[PDB]
Amino acid sequence: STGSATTTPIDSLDDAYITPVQIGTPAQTLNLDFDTGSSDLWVFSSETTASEVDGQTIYTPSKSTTAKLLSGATWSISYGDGSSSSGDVYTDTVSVGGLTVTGQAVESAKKVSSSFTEDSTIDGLLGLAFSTLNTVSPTQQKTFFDNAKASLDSPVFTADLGYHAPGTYNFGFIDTTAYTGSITYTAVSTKQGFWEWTSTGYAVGSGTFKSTSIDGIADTGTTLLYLPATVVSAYWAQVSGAKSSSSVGGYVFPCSATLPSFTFGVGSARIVIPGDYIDFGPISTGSSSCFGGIQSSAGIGINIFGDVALKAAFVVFNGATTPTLGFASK
Ligand SMILES: CN(C)CCNC(=O)c1cc2n(n1)CCN(c1ccnc(N)n1)C2
Repeated sequence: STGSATTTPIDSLDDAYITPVQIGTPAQTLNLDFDTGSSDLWVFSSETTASEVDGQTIYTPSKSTTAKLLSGATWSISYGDGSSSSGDVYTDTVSVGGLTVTGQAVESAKKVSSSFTEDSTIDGLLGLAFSTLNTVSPTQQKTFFDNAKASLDSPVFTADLGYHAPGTYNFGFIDTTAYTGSITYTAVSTKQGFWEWTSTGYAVGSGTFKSTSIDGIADTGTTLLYLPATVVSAYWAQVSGAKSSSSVGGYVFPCSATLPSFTFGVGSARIVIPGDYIDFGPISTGSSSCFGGIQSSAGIGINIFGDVALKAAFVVFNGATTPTLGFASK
């Protein structure tokens, strides 16, 4: 089997991407944030504290004839950005782009933090990291991909995120028309539960490529590109007037600037992030200071190849017995 679904930016800045997902019988379609950095499929629901719902579409398990409460199971998750959610667990039928899994754990939120409440466009998350990170207790549950994998034509999914435009998540096949050149594959460590890999270096604009190992994670659920302070300083030094602002929480730059590209290495291959992809717009409405899309990972403890990087590539998440990642230009 295969599946194919369009993923759409939630706003004009590509702050996140949503993909429609069918849950239950009859189907309830929710728009979920597909997140290769986490491993829980959780949704706003009829159980979510009413004051914490503000425009989201909710899953109502009592209206699904295939929903079953998973006895005694609870979940609770905190994301690196300070947000959190928790609740109980059903199993139900879940379909993405025509690919169906029966018995998928659907984590129903009883509580969500304010950043989720304030995101009316995101109805929940669909985790695509390794199932060792799943938070369901006392019995850990499998991700949608892990449940689907045996049925897929090939044990893979691909992320093709758009810049200011829709893109695609495919399951079970590699669309050879969706990229240029070849796909370069690179080793993955699953020891922290992430799609963790080592970039071979970087360049800023037309500058020399710096060969240096950068360990990080391929994370569709993180918007920005978080890299070591040395690398980030080298990038922003090429933007007149850019500075790191402690009050704003990162590098900012004059909105009148034209940003240089940023290149990262995948083996001997190179992925070029156009400068425009690094502009996240005014820090506050009407400001002429703009927020940068490349930020330091120093506070984080891990480098993160988020949407800013991944949207410049066609990315293969190969879930074979020994997982690997593939990157192509597009
Ligand atoms: C019981 N087992 C051993 C652990 C259960 N899971 C975790 O400890 C865990 C930590 C994170 N996540 N799960 C998922 C969201 N996170 C992140 C971090 C970075 N990027 C993203 N997208 N999510 C951080």
